[PDB]
Amino acid sequence: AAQTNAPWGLARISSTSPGTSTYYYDESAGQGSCVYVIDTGIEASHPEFEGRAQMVKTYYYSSRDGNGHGTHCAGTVGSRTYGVAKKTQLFGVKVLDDNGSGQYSTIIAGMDFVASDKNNRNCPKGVVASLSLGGGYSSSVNSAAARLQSSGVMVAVAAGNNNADARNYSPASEPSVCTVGASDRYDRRSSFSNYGSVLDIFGPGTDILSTWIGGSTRSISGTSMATPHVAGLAAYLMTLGKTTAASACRYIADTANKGDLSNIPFGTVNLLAYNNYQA
Repeated sequence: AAQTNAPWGLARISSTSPGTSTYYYDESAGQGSCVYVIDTGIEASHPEFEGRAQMVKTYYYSSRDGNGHGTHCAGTVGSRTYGVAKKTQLFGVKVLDDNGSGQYSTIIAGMDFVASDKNNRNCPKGVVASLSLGGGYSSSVNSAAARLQSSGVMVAVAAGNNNADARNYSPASEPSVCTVGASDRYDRRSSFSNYGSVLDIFGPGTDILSTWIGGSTRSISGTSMATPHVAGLAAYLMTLGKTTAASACRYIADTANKGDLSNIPFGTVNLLAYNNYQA
């Protein structure tokens, strides 16, 4: 399938070259997979989600996304126009308040929630969790992400926006999850993207158009935007049967575009997420 005039990041993940604007992908499109977006919520009524999004948990007075961040990330995972995996099921877990903040204890509870809640959902092709959040190093946050991964969920986490080594941030520094850095439309490391040995992969993160609250759209930047590209890619590849939750991060790294990014520091992988779809 071909989506013309797609956001640059979608075109990038199906291309061996920057500078194109059509997204190519197998029509299965993540059907039968599920992606949990652990964030500020999801505006499930947005027409771009086509009824495939729902809120499953909140730790606050509402499950509504009063911020936009979670709706944007969910849109990159799976919206009809802005999403990688256009037929996946999206489940929102609101661990972040409407200012975008959340206590680590609530974030941990949300991760353990997903590990159990997947047993209440129909995801025959597999389960992914996208975590566009983080703070300073915490062994307990890392351990919660490790448990979620161990339970059979492909966990993708943002590397962070500190232009620093991700070793000092959590859950970015957890070895067993997929830590995602950000790139721009010219295949440069995004100026804010963290780096370091713990990164597994880069995805599009600068000037990413997606859904926003109020039935709207907007373009924003961050490793929070790169993470859902990778989460959606994992769901898409799992639906195709090319990988599993336990090995999807390594498979994405194996099949990535290699050595094409600039300003990647010595000791950080030079790998850009790529679906290897051949029309």
